[PDB]
Amino acid sequence: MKTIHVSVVTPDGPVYEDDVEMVSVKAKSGELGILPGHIPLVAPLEISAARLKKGGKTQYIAVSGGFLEVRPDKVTILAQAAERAEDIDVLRAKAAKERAERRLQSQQDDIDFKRAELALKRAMNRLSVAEMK
Amino acid sequence: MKTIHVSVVTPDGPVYEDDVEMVSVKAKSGELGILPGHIPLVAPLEISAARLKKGGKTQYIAVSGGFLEVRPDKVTILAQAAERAEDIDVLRAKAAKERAERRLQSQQDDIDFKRAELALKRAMNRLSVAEMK
Ligand SMILES: Nc1ncnc2c1ncn2[C@@H]1O[C@H](COP(=O)(O)OP(=O)(O)OP(=O)(O)O)[C@@H](O)[C@H]1O
Ligand SMILES: Nc1ncnc2c1ncn2[C@@H]1O[C@H](COP(=O)(O)OP(=O)(O)OP(=O)(O)O)[C@@H](O)[C@H]1O
Repeated sequence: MKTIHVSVVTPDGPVYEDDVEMVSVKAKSGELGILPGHIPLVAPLEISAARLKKGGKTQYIAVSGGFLEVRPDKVTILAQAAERAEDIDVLRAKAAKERAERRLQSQQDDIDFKRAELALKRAMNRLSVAEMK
Repeated sequence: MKTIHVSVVTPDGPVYEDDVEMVSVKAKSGELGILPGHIPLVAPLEISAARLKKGGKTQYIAVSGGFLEVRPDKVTILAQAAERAEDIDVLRAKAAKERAERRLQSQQDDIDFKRAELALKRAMNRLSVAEMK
């Protein structure tokens, strides 16, 4: 029953490390299921959930974009921000969601849109992942 | 004069690939000059210029943070955005700088200042690096 060593790193350092059966992530190209033996690969990740499977139990992590690196003996997710499901502050993410929506409807604006949309997506992603704890 | 392979990749894909005598970058910890034989290292990068020294000649790349991944033989810069100095659209970056400055100067409510400050740093860095083409 083979496993892959996975590490999730943010600019603050490692947030998660384990040996798991499968790592599923959303790359810019599509959903990827990384199993032991996967060829080496470096792919950009979208604001999405990473799903880490170990003996049927699945651990969810909100990844606010970053990069996936797959090597023979390791899988690394390098994320601009990452939170395990159980560590997401749901109130804060709801507040963030509503703030982005308010900006996006601003009209009276020096409001930046592209970044306001990304702010909304990071909040919705965190809320979706938190539902899984 | 030993070399290290350098790769710079962004969510659009590779920006640069070559063998250089040294790569210098601004990590969260401070400036790093990476020579061949450097031990493994993952470090987050600041909004900065990467200086790639080759045959006396130096190539500059504007890097909008992301991560540095070092092995004795090869250095990967995984950037949220990166532009070789000669590829920087100066008119664009100046407009971004002035747009961010207008946003920052606004005493109006939820403009979102943190990411306005980051937008300004990115434009200033690009304008500075373009000068090094
Ligand atoms: N609601 C959440 N629960 C736990 N930590 C979070 C949450 N939202 C952001 N963080 C953390 O705060 C730091 C900044 O993250 P980021 O810049 O993506 O926040 P943001 O989308 O601007 O949200 P906010 O406006 O709520 O601060 C990162 O360390 C991140 O892991
Ligand atoms: N002035 C520049 N010249 C060439 N490409 C650039 C420049 N500014 C951003 N880009 C490119 O556009 C894409 C988005 O980059 P980024 O999100 O950092 O832009 P930005 O800071 O929002 O700037 P702008 O407001 O001008 O779009 C990245 O591919 C990047 O390489």
